[PDB]
Amino acid sequence: GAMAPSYRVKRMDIAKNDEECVVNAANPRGLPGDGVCKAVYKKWPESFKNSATPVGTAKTVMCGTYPVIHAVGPNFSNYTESEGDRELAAAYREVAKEVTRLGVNSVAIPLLSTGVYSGGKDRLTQSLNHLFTAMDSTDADVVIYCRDKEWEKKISEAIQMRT
Ligand SMILES: [Cl-]
Ligand SMILES: [Cl-]
Ligand SMILES: [Cl-]
Repeated sequence: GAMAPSYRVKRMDIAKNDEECVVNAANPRGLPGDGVCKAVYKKWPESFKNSATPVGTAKTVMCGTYPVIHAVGPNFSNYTESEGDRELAAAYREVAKEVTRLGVNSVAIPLLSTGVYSGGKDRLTQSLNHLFTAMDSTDADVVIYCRDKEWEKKISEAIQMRT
């Protein structure tokens, strides 16, 4: 575990993370995809060997010894708000199980279902709260990666408010 488990947020490409493992915002088919998924495919393409997994689950594949946790959030274009909310919460619970199983002291994590899978809605709070629900009982240092400067502000505020 980390000596004083923390949450942090950085505004940069998760493919340049400084953590012991990465969570991919994966598609269910293990395809190179778009956005975070494409960046992860370019950095760790070996991790896409048999990475296909259903919505609401996480599947870890090693790139060398570096674990890539493929977490499949729901596409809110296809799911109802209710069912999508359930699957988004479930994907993060599976990430917490994997992070725990791997014994890492740190994990880089994007906000699931906030990009192309958001169904064109702002899901920062919904996705971040499900991340906290899952990860709060883990003792890994969690570093959240985002690209938008105002998202960085809002995530940093949400972290600092519970401190
Ligand atoms: Cl960057
Ligand atoms: Cl997404
Ligand atoms: Cl963002």
